[PDB]
Amino acid sequence: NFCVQIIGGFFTWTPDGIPTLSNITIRIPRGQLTMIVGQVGCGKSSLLLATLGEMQKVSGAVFWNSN
Ligand SMILES: Nc1ncnc2c1ncn2[C@@H]1O[C@H](COP(=O)(O)OP(=O)(O)OP(=O)(O)O)[C@@H](O)[C@H]1O
Repeated sequence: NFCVQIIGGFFTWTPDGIPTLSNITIRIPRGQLTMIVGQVGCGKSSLLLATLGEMQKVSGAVFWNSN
């Protein structure tokens, strides 16, 4: 199974409302070198923090797993 398994990905920073991100569905398996590119401020650092759990997720089905 993919280690980074995200279905909803409704990331947010404000504890009440204000979703910082939504509709994020990524399934990245282990040993998959995936470089991320994008525009300035287009949910890069926020996505990285949400991957480690540093960002509040409102509606997201995440099942973290390893080998
Ligand atoms: N912990 C946080 N709490 C609130 N807002 C945040 C937090 N972390 C990032 N943000 C903001 O949310 C947005 C997400 O942008 P993104 O994650 O792409 O930033 P970035 O990768 O640091 O951008 P840049 O290209 O400017 O370096 C930005 O406006 C950023 O300032």
